[PDB]
Amino acid sequence: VQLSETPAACSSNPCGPEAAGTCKETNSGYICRCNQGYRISLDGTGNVTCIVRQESG
Repeated sequence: VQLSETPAACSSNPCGPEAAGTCKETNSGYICRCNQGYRISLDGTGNVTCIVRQESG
């Protein structure tokens, strides 16, 4: 959620763009909900990010 200056957690674009996946601040910090055609991936450092599944599935 975009607070004002830094959205916090979503401030680094965890799931990338909105079209890729939406981020929600949770107990653990944040989670990523990828849209139809995208998937969850840990990008090397274990960060929860959203990547393309292929195109639209």
